[PDB]
Formats: sequence, structure tokens, C-alpha cells
Amino acid sequence: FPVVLVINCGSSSIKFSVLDVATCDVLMAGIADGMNTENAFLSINGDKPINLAHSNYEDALKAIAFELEKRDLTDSVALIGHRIAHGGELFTQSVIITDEIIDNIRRVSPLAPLHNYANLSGIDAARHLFPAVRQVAVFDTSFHQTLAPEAYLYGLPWEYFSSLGVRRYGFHGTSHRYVSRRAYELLDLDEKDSGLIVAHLGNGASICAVRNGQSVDTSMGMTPLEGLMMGTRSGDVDFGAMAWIAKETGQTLSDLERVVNKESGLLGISGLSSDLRVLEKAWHEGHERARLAIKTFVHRIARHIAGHAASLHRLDGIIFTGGIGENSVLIRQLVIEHLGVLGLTLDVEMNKQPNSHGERIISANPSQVICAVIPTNEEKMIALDAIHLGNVKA
Amino acid sequence: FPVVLVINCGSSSIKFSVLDVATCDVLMAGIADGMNTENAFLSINGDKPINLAHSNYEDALKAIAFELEKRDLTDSVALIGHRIAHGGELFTQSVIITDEIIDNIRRVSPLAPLHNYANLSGIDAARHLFPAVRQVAVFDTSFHQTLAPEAYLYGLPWEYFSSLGVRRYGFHGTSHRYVSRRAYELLDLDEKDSGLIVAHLGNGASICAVRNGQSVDTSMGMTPLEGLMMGTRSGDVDFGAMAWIAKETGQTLSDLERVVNKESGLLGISGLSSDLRVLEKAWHEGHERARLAIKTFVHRIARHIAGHAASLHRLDGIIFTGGIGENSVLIRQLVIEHLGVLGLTLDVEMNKQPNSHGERIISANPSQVICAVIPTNEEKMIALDAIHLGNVKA
Ligand SMILES: Nc1ncnc2c1ncn2[C@@H]1O[C@H](COP(=O)(O)OP(=O)(O)NP(=O)(O)O)[C@@H](O)[C@H]1O
Ligand SMILES: Nc1ncnc2c1ncn2[C@@H]1O[C@H](COP(=O)(O)OP(=O)(O)NP(=O)(O)O)[C@@H](O)[C@H]1O
Repeated sequence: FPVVLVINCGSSSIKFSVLDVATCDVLMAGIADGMNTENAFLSINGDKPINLAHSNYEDALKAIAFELEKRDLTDSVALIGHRIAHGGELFTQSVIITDEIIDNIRRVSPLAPLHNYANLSGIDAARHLFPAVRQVAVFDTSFHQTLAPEAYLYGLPWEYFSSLGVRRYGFHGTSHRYVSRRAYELLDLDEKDSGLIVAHLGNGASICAVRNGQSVDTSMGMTPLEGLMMGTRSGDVDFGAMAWIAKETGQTLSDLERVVNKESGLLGISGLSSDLRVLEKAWHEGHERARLAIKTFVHRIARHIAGHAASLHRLDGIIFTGGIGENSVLIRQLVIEHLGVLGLTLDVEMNKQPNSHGERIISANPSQVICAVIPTNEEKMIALDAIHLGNVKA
Repeated sequence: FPVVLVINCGSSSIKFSVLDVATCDVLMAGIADGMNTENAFLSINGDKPINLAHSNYEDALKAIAFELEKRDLTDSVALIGHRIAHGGELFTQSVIITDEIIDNIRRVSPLAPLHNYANLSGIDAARHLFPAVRQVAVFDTSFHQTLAPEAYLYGLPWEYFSSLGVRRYGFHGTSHRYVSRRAYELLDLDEKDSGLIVAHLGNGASICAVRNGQSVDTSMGMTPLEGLMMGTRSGDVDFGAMAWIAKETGQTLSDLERVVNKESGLLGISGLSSDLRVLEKAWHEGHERARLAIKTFVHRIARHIAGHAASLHRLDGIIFTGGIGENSVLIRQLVIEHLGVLGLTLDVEMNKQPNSHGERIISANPSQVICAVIPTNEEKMIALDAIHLGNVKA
């Protein structure tokens, strides 16, 4: 009974899951938090934050490796999937990890300093701990590599693109890829002739236009900071305004970069929390700035959803996914009502159902565009890619 | 036979026009260029760049005043219209200029340093030269003051808005206001129940959603730098990317601010020119980067046009205006074909007609949304406001 070990090595943690190759079901999940800190712990399924204070990425993965062995899993690990934050223009699909791939991931790391290096650390440790096991890399950016130049170019001088590689990349590619594949089935669409807009709404959020199975537009840019307003991220922001602020408060780009990434968005406007659940309650209670943060959030999502639709020849569906897209009955309705111009008609009873109802349609029949909720499963998408690559000869 | 003297005092020049109060026709136009420079000239209708080297804004306006007198116009000037770049949140409509208004324009000038002060200089000189004449101020931002908070707020921490006044303002308000008024007639729409998207495309470019006669969304932000990619302006740009570039080339916000405003857009990508006519020819000749600059330009316009439509309950029309919107047969068609998702159907023969055909429809009947070209006339809009205010008792 072979299993796949999926690893998401982040800047300060290591998320992992062990899925059955047969059913792709999760058999075990966990996370090593407080990495590189004098206090690092590992909580599997949440039964006991183990101890590994002052442990590097490989030690953390070693602890994890031992727990898999303590549960006689170590021997069924036939594949290992690595989530890679940024693949530059070098990766257009998932690959079997080799020395060449490592070199290439290293070449593009300057595009995502912190994140990519943590990804390499995780690969280095995984390679050390499971030498005879095939390993693959899944990049959050590859799905968006089908975008045309007109859609990925910035209006900056050409040199910045050709020399420094400044262009739109986009993220949540694995989710967008996974969710759109699922949509073809739920909506009974022909991939080769279809137009979908997927709204991945979580702490990080982005929109993606998938025309005939291909990504043709996405909201994040060279970095995860562009596009929609998010939990702590501002989203699109007039550069003139950022420049004006700097001269006004004497702050630097670093000062401002941190504010835009860690103190803005829902948190920044509400001055309460980045958690939608908290703000939804706050608004229900009469909090004015919570209502404003949510309204602004909803307004920007609708604006990008409509804008991205311009890259489609025909709009067949709008899919909501992610922690927010899958669970927020209110946000979904507000966004949808803010898109009445597109001819959307919501079925409230359907939209009211909790996420336990899985892949479901929430628009009424009279609706010109089908609306649905499709829970994302990036671990499964990664495992599926790994499984596919498991049949290759390298 | 009273006339209105319209003045656009810029950072380096003074554009002016004298319109007949009866027909609002232009009787005389001109421009004093090279202001504050050791070489300043004044070209009326283009018959003789006069001389006024080393002359301030008031001297330049004095030269202009003399030419009006030399043509016995000075005595028919019953009103003077001033174009104001930025009105902050203080101005929601055009006003009769008084000491209070001057004070208020001065209060918001920090929102547009260079520009607004030049505007005040022009008002100061006009007041000195025509004491007994009523004068009014028309702000490029007032039409957008109807935007809801959700549409004008940035995802930055609340303090920046409440304390520093950082929010979206938008520009081209006079054009958008004038053009949308004209659209109600051309399209036989009921202002009170309508949805229009106006695309002001010139060297500076912006989109605006007018719902039931009111502006509810616009593309420029706190400054003219946000939104569409323009002649020399980049348009929306991922702040993360700007931050990354800075650390990479060691440039400052000022360095980058200048590049985004003066070396980007059509000029930046084509590395040829900011003039569409030049690039259109370049592409026709096989220039690859010209074709890319134009395609990118077209792609971003379509994206914002569709996104802005989300702020409408129903899309009745899409209006093209400005130097580019009024004259570019190619760009109009490309944008429109890039919006097939909205059900637009173009009438090529109609779209082929030159601007001499004035306000005209360019979409075919089968089209779900009417498309048209409406030449903008900001001088006329200003004169009309002045005329209205001319009947008031102050
Ligand atoms: N029942 C719920 N109702 C409303 N919002 C919810 C609910 N459950 C989670 N959320 C919200 O959605 C967010 C978390 O989304 P999620 O996709 O799980 O996280 P994330 O993996 O850290 N995002 P990203 O890191 O870019 O992949 C929080 O803001 C939550 O408040
Ligand atoms: N016949 C034409 N065909 C294509 N493009 C044209 C034509 N005439 C003017 N343009 C373009 O449109 C631009 C000038 O637009 P216009 O609205 O007149 O200028 P502007 O007043 O300086 N813009 P703004 O300063 O923000 O109001 C140039 O890029 C021109 O190449």
C-alpha cells in the first residue's frame, strides 16, 4: 500500500501530508513550526507538540521521518512531492527532481529569496532522508506560464523585463489548476472549449482566468503582493501614492514593503483582524471599519473577476475556492450580487450550505453563468502529479 | 457678444481658449510654453511664437491678455474658467472662485504639489488682470467624489487614509463628466437609469464607470499613475516588483517614480515612442516591440473596462474618447474584440470613419452593448459650468 509524502517547506515551518496512492486520501498530516527558532515544535494531527528546539529544516524533517517510521509508514513512501514557491520562466509543469532541477530552482530563487531557499532546504533534507525514493517538484507558478506577453508584461521599460526578468508570474497555480480540472466535471464542460474564472480566496488571494483549460490571466504579479486585497496584504496600490507616503512619513521601500505585506488588507482597514470570521462577527455587531474592510475586499474581488473575464471568449463559470471561498456564505453572496452586470443569479439556499457539501453549484438556473464552490486540494494535486511521474523512466 | 476665457495653467505651460458664450465655439486658442525657462514663447493659433523669455505665469497671461485686447476681445470676457488638477475631498462640483476657494485649493495642493500651485499662479494672475470678471474653478477630480468608500479605499492601514488622506481620487473627471452627458443623448438613455463605461484614452488614460449619471469607479488613483498603461506611464504595477527592482539596481523611490511616470508605458515597452501613430506604423512595418506595447496597452484597457463594469447594475454603453479613443481605428477594434465576452459586436465600416464624423456609434445592432466615439471637449464643459455660475449671486 504505497503512499506519497507531500512537503511544503516554508520560511518558518514545514507542512506535510501522507496520502494513499490508491485513494489519494490523507493518512497523516502535520507541521513543524517555530523553525530556526530557539523553540521549535512538531504537531502531528494535533496530539502532541513534540520537541526539537533549535533544529534546522533537516532535523525537523528527521523528526517527521521518525514518526512515519514509528507508524510503519516509512516503508510505503514511494514518492515525495515538494511544493515550490517560484519557478520563474524555467518551469511550466511538475518535474522529477534531479541535480539539474535543483540547479534551475536555485537559478530562479532570486525571484522569491526567503521562500525558495526554504524549499531547497526541504528538498536537500528529503533527499538525505529518502535516497531511494523518487521525488518531484510542483511549482505554484507553472500553471500561469501559458499567459501571453500582453498579459504578463508590466508597463516598465523593456530592459527590466529582458534583463532583470520583471514580469507577472502569478501564484496559487496548483489550486487554480486543480480547481479548474474539477470544474470541467462538476459543470460538464468541454475543457478544450471553455471559460472559467477561479477565485482562490484564502489568507493569500488571487483570481485566474482559464480559457480552454489554460491560464490566460491571473491577479498576483511578479510577487504575491499584486491584485486582490488580502488578509494582511494591500493588493493593487497606486505607486504614486506609495511614493507620496514615503516622502510624507520619511519611510523607505523596506518600511513600506513590510506594511503592504504584513499590516494591510483586512487587518489594515479593520484595525481588528485579518480573519474574516472575526470581522464578519464584528460587522454583525455594528463595527463600522470591519464592514468597510469587508466591503472593500468584496469590491476588489468583483472588479478583478470581471476584468479577468475579458481574457475569455465565453464565460461558463465562476468557481470559489480556498478557506474563504469555500466557507464564507456572506462574501460569496456579496461578490455575486456585485456581478449582476454579468447576469449572475444566486441560489441562496444552495449558497447557505456548509463546506461539508463539497463541490456544489450555488447559482440558480436563470443564471447566465454557473457559480460553484469547489474545495481546493493542493496536496492531492501534488500527489497526482507525483503518481503520474512515478511511471516515468529517468 | 460675451465670451469665456478658459485657462489650463500647467507646470511648464498655459493652455487657453476663448469660447463664445452663445454657441460655445472656439474663437481663439493658444499656449505659452517654456514657462519659467530662459526661453519662453507664446503661439496663438500657431501664427507666431511670440517672445517673453524669462517670464513668470502672470507675464505669460499678460501677453495673452494683450493679444485678446489687440483683437478687441478683452471687453467681451464675461467669465474666466480655471482648470484645477486636484480638488481633494473638498470639491465636489465647480465653484465661483473666492478667497475661501483659494484657501481650500491651497489646502489640498499637497495632493498635487507641482500642478496645483501652477493652477493657483494662474488664478492669481487672472485675478490681477481681470478684477471685475467672475472666475470659476473646475477640478479634474470632483466628478469622482461620488465613489463609495469601498471603491476609493486602498488596502493600506486605516491611519494612512484618515490621517494622510490617502485614497483614490481619479482624474479626467471633466472629460468623463462631459462625455457621459453627451452619451445619454447619443444613445437615448435615461441618465437616472443607466450604465456607461467611458474610456478616456489620450497621453494620460483612464476608465470611468458612470451609474445613473454618477461616477462609481475610475482607474487612476490618488495620482494619475495608477490604472491603465499610458504614453509614458506604466499603469498598475506590482509594488513587490518595484521593491525588488530597487534592491536590485540600488535605485530610490524617486528614481523609480520618474521611470514609472516618464520612461514607461508605450514608450518604455516599444523603446520607440509614446505616440500611438508612430507605433501603429512601426507595427505595420514589422516592429515586434511596438506590436507588444500596443497589445499590452489594449489588454490592460479591456481588463479595466470589464472590471469597472462590475460597478454597474446594467451595461448600456462603452464610450471611447480622447486623442486615442477618438482617432485610433485599430485600438478601438482590438479593445472591442478583446471584450467579446461582454457580447460586443463591432461595425467595422462605422469604426473606420475618421473623427470628423463626431459623436457616432461603432457597434452593430446585434451588439448587447452599444459602443460609440464621442470627442471630448473639456474647454466647453468648463465654459458651460462658468456660464451656469454666471447667473448666481455671490
Ligand atoms: N467558516 C469560515 N467562514 C468565513 N471565513 C473562514 C472560515 N474558515 C476559514 N475562513 C477564512 O479563510 C482564511 C484562511 O484561508 P485558507 O485558504 O485556509 O488559508 P491559507 O492556506 O494560509 N492562504 P494561502 O497561505 O495564500 O494558501 C481566514 O481568513 C479565515 O477567517
Ligand atoms: N489619428 C490618430 N491615430 C492614432 N492615435 C492618435 C491620432 N491623433 C492622436 N493620437 C494619439 O493620442 C495621443 C494624444 O492624445 P490627447 O487626448 O490629444 O492628448 P493629452 O491632452 O496630452 N492627454 P492628457 O494630457 O492626460 O489629457 C497621442 O498618443 C497620439 O498618437
